[PDB]
Amino acid sequence: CPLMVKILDAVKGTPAGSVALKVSQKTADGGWTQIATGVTDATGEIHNLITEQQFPAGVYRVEFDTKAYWTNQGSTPFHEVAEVVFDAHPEGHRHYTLALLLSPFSYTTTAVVS
Amino acid sequence: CPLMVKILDAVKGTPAGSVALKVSQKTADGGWTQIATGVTDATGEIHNLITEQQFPAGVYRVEFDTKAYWTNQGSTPFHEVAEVVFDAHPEGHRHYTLALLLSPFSYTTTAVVSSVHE
Amino acid sequence: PLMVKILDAVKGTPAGSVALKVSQKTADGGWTQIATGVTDATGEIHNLITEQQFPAGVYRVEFDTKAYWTNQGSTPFHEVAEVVFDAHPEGHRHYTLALLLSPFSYTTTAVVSSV
Amino acid sequence: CPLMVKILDAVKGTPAGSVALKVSQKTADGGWTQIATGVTDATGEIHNLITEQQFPAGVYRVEFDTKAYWTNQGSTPFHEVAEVVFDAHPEGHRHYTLALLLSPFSYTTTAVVSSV
Ligand SMILES: N[C@@H](Cc1cc(I)c(Oc2cc(I)c(O)c(I)c2)c(I)c1)C(=O)O
Ligand SMILES: N[C@@H](Cc1cc(I)c(Oc2cc(I)c(O)c(I)c2)c(I)c1)C(=O)O
Repeated sequence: CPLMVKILDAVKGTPAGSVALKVSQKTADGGWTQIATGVTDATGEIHNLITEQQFPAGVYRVEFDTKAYWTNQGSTPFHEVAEVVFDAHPEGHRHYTLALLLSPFSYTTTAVVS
Repeated sequence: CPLMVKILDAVKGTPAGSVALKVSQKTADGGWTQIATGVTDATGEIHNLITEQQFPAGVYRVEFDTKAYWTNQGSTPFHEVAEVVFDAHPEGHRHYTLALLLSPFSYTTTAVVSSVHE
Repeated sequence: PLMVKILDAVKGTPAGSVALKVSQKTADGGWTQIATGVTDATGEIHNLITEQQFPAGVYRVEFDTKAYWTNQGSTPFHEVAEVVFDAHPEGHRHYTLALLLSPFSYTTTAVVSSV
Repeated sequence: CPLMVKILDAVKGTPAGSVALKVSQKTADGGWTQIATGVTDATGEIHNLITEQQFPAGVYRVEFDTKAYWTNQGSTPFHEVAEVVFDAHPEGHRHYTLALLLSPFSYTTTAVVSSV
């Protein structure tokens, strides 16, 4: 599990369950190719999102459907989506955890790189 | 003003109006002495909270009544109070803005000690 | 109508010289560039766009945070910081995009004035 | 474990190791009584901080020595300490994780309440 997510709901103080996300890798011509999708469980995580094989060095984009999450909770949110874009160097069993803290009009994207 | 606040409500996307706060200074014996109280206006600010003379170097504590704010919003807050404790160094016309981002189960306390970058 | 306030959470000052670009979502799901700019020393950009240039629709503001950290001598996590949102500037509605930066974290908040 | 912490360093992108903290419970007269102290491990956590028996409902204050953490890192911190003060409601096996995100001039205190 070289790419992990942890999404928290800052209003409820619980992980954000059922958040749809997708992972894209930057291609040679500068475009994006989608390599995985998933939805967070009740713990705000997604296990086995991608494998080491799918996660070579490069630039990646994780897009979180935060709007749907808030719309479903009954809140009108600001952001259409939450985008996390970063260069990955996973060569060496390097784990990446994308922590995301959500409020209707704010989010925090932090990274923990082990 | 040597000490300003800017409180934002991350749920509504507006400044947090009518947030009560108190400013205390640490005394020589380790206790706290309250030197100002106030309540944010609709912009999430408090003008003329304290003067330069009331703000010598020392340890200060700014306590925001975020629990009452959330209770009044019909929400369920986690924190009893939001507390910002810092050693103030006002020498050299250094002014402080305490930025505070509020959500019921989270707050962010940031400080801005210069109006410009360097 | 659109304002930004970028703060540096390491230094406790605004983030100056941060490059950004403002794009507007097009019918077919694409983007059109409406403005570019660079924050001044107070971490703001004045007269970024005008009222007529900011009609209802989805906008994307890209902040070149990677360059900012690089110039500051830090190695950052994010390749860029993107803020994407539905804008409804009808009336007096002004938008402030507040951005709090650390090398391995940022917080994007919005302050939206009523009418 | 009814009370856990998770501290991250937003400058380095790692958990914040070796952060000193103290846990106190508010008394009937509005004073404080110390119930635990500890230091985060390399994952930014402290295992077995207190027991369920030591954690009845009431107001608690967790003080984190962030100033020392930043001083040790060679940085210049703003805050003299980071305090998280909250009325704890552990009934029905509810546990608390105090998440803390640290930058020299900013921190975020969030709480995660779970039925574990
Ligand atoms: N048992 C885990 C420990 C762990 C608990 C939490 I909760 C966590 O989550 C956050 C999420 C956000 I979003 C934050 O802003 C912060 I600070 C901490 C992370 I990452 C790690 C482990 O295996 O290490
Ligand atoms: N543009 C204004 C200046 C200004 C606007 C805002 I809004 C602001 O406040 C915050 C509050 C929080 I909480 C944040 O996380 C951030 I980033 C910025 C500050 I300080 C200054 C003017 O000069 O008129």
